Amino acid sequence: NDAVSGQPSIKGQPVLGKDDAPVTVVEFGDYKCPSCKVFNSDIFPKIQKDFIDKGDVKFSFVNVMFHGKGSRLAALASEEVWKEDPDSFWDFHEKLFEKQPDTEQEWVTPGLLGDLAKSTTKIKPETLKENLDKETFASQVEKDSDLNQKMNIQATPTIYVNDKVIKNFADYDEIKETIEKELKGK
Ligand SMILES: [Ca+2]
Repeated sequence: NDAVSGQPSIKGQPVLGKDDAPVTVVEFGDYKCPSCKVFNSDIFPKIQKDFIDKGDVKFSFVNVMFHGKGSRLAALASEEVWKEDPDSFWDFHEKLFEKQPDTEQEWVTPGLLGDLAKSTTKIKPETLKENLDKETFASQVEKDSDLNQKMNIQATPTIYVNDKVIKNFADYDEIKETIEKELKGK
């Protein structure tokens, strides 16, 4: 019972990279997941430099709600930023991962998410916090959950390179070789 092979739709999802990029890399991730924190800091920047910057890869992130209330809070904030200030999205996204502590207990609060909105985006802290309380963007989180279920996501992060499921998100050799093989095929 593993993640399913196939190309996940990135329609309506956050995207980084050129429209015409031949390879689509999708991360199914959770802002509270410590392995997603590692992916963010250690692996993603290499995909950026090696492929996204040169137009070979377009990258997308889909929310997965594996760590309870705080995962949902963070996802709702993330969805609002993508809608209201997409040019700032990836700055907010990276800084939220950077804020994840190496401790077990809950850490995600409206206050915390407001502060990030303030430092990285055009969006007003009180606006974001109002929408979190109202769960204004709930439909987007449910959309992501539907997609997660469709793809049978088991653990975060799960990385797709076109229709190929990466076995180890932390193995840059696997990711790089798989990107390169998909590029060749295109
Ligand atoms: Ca989404």
